Amino acid sequence: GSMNLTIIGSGSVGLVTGACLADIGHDVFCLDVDQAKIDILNNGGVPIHEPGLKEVIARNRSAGRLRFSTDIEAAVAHGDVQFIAVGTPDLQYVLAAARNIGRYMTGFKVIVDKSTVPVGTAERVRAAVAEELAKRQMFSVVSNPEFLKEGAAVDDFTRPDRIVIGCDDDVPGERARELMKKLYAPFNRNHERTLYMDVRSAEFTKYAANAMLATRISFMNELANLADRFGADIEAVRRGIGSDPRIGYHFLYAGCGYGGSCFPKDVEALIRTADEHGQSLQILKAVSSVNATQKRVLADKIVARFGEDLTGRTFAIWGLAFKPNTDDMREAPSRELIAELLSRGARIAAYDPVAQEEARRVIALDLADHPSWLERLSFVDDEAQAARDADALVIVTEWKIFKSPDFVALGRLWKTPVIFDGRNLYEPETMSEQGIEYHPIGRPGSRQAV
Amino acid sequence: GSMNLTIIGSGSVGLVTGACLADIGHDVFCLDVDQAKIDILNNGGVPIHEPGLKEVIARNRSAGRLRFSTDIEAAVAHGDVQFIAVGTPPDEDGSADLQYVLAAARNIGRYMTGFKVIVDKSTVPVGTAERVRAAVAEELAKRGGDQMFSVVSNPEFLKEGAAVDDFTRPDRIVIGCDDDVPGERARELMKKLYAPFNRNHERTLYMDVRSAEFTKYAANAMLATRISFMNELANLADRFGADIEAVRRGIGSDPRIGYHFLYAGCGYGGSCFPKDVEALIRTADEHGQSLQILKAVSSVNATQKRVLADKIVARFGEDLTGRTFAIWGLAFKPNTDDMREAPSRELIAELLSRGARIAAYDPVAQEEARRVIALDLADHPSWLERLSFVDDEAQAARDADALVIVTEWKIFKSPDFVALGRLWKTPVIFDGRNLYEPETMSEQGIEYHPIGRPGSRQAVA
Ligand SMILES: O=C(O)[C@H]1O[C@H](OP(=O)(O)OP(=O)(O)OC[C@H]2O[C@@H](n3ccc(=O)[nH]c3=O)[C@H](O)[C@@H]2O)[C@H](O)[C@@H](O)[C@@H]1O
Ligand SMILES: O=C(O)[C@H]1O[C@H](OP(=O)(O)OP(=O)(O)OC[C@H]2O[C@@H](n3ccc(=O)[nH]c3=O)[C@H](O)[C@@H]2O)[C@H](O)[C@@H](O)[C@@H]1O
Repeated sequence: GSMNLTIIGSGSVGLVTGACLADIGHDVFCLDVDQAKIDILNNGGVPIHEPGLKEVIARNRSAGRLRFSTDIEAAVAHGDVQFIAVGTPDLQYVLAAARNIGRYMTGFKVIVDKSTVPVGTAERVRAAVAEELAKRQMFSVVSNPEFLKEGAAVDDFTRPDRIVIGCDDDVPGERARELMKKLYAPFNRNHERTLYMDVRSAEFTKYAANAMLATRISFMNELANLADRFGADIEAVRRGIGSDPRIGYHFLYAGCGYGGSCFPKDVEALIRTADEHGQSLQILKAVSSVNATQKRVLADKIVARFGEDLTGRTFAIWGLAFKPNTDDMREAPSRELIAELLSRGARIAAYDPVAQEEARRVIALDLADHPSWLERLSFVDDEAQAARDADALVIVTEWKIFKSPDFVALGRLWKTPVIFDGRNLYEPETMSEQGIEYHPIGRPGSRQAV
Repeated sequence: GSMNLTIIGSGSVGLVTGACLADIGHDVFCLDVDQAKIDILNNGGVPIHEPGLKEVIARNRSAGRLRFSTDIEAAVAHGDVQFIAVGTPPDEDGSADLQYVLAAARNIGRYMTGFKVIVDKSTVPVGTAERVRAAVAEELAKRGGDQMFSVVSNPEFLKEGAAVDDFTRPDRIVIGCDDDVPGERARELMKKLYAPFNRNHERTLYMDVRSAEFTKYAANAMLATRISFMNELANLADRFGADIEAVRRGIGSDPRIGYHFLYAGCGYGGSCFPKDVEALIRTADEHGQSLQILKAVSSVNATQKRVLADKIVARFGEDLTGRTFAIWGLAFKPNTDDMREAPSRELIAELLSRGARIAAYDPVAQEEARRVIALDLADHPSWLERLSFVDDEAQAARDADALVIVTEWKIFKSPDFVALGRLWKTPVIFDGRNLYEPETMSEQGIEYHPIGRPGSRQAVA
């Protein structure tokens, strides 16, 4: 039941896919054009922030089931199944990957689009492979999207909610489908986790899922902003609607918006694809609009409280990464908040358990046209230090360390006991009793807040 | 354990609420202004299409735990807890109309002589309980009264046609109460009242009044959003040859999204989603906020209700004179006679406007569809002359150019295509609810036009 597999692209998705498939007994070749990334992996290091991944990689390297190389030809010759797992920030990489398989392949290949790619990409992949073959075998291209979450990727892969497989129903298609069935059998020994459909529907599914997740978030963010206008508590509302099983409890946390390298990119790509086919996605456009403005809500509340000129003010920032348990700064709400406060003259002292180095890098690039503003941005070693002389503390990313802080320690440090909370971590009444002026998103402030 | 309760407004919400609460041992007085409705209930009839309701009513009348009356003063004197369950239809500007709610409140204030818990069970905008309190307090001040009270929010989450089951086995019970002295007194009374429902699982969510009020709108708005979300994707699926039902399985299998309420089709209707979505939009706009997503959700639903006529016009032409269409399904959803905002009404108007003849079938809603469609098209008598209603699903297809499925009644899920093949002109089906597998339709020689999925080969050809 063991298969020879190649993963093309050893980024987050490709690396966990390859290592975990090796771990169930497949013989896996992980290919990447990035020689440093490959050297690092071959040296025993892991280029990414993923719990449990180092140990999976190590034991499968030792067992002879997992290799890392930049050797394109060797990669093609190895894998009967070729997973395309390159980035999609733009399809040249996906297509270049396809051409290489076509340029070197010798027997039947199943080519698996695992990267998130627009509907119709498998057809373009097929054409690229075909024409290479023309210059000189059969194959079929399958869609098998990834549903991993950054920082939880090993668990997400090893215990998936479902595995979606899009395949043609022609002869090479059914042969590919049988091979994918064999490949994923170890995940299907209890509940059937695999969902088979046609290629285009599988392609569409990945965008639709991320789009729905984003829609839930922006939906609650609009209601949170309304809650702040008419005296309601969005967390009460979240539990009140989540308890309808047709809605469910997850991804309904209002706050300072969504970021990351997935939702913004995928919802924008779907909006673009639709418009290119002559349809305006009204709901998704609203979703994207709402999120862009939601990343300004913390600054809106701060300006309402302190005025437009924040010169002479200092704000402590708790959280920089787009979500907890990652160092990923891509589309992080913290970047918008920091730019806005710096533009208004404030000093910023920022803390994040892991993302400080990457945050300093990308915020400096964000603000390259105003290099002097960076003179007012500092990053500290521990969360309490950020609060020194602060007019207010601003919570952006709900790392666990922020959930139960030492408010007495903070009270000896800050200038005024005011908190703006983009993630709704604390009970407003508790904040009231502690003499803290509390400004959450969509919930009534502490008594001091009004 | 038993408490004396009054329900003000004996429409479906009030009737089901009153009868089911009498059935757990409470002594319930159901008040309504409509003397005919009350006469009918006292003669053992039921004004609504709710399975099981007539039986619960009969049992509790016999037990002396359920009374029906138009006597307002008797109603107020009876109930220590007064549920306001009157209707909240759209006002002219689309906001919730609170005239009946406030009239009920004033009646309580004008007659009450001891502590009252006033329960807003009607769907009412955030802030309504405060207006109810102001109105009750005004009536008490006029009277020189010393009486205290508290207004609680306790929304209803019943589905029409399944109300008894939804009430007796709720997913949750939402109770919004103030935390002042009268408010805590009320909360404890509400806890007592619903105790039987929390015996084994805690089903009640307690929160503040405004959050309870908001919860009801938010829940219906989210359900509507899931539907319009999938309808937009269905229309896109057609453009790049994907299958919306495969996408539904593919995203519904993420438990963060869930499987329910992801059925694309010819749109949502009924007496709740359209009015509640519009009322929330209005409430927000009156507070200076534009709800961009909900406005989009409403806009796509409006256009979705035109999709079936669009497909039919694409297939047969702008002029449908001399064409006949069979309509399967009239009610806004299965298992009800409710015609409010039904997609069938828009479809039928568009087809008649273009000259078509229509033969319509619904297992239950024919009487009501007759009434409202005659109203819809009052300006166009000649259109109504081309509309008929049949008593048999197959008879609708007599001489029909196509069959159009609008409401997924179970009887439609297993058609007798032999019976149909004897009747229709051409085996063409436009399916607003995606009942059948396209491949299966291709095999039976049916030209099948679903929403957001590839059709049969005949449809493609
Ligand atoms: O396409 C992908 O690769 C992945 O994208 C997301 O994963 P990810 O972006 O890592 O993280 P999420 O946990 O979805 O968080 C996304 C953003 O939403 C925010 N969020 C999340 C949930 C919520 O209720 N509210 C909310 O604001 C988070 O703070 C974060 O900024 C999806 O959750 C994965 O299923 C998907 O595979
Ligand atoms: O406010 C209310 O009293 C009730 O409103 C709705 O109940 P209802 O209007 O009876 O009907 P639904 O079953 O929700 O159907 C609404 C519409 O959505 C359509 N729909 C539903 C589900 C779906 O996946 N797709 C879809 O188009 C249905 O055909 C129907 O036209 C809610 O479901 C109840 O929870 C709520 O208590």
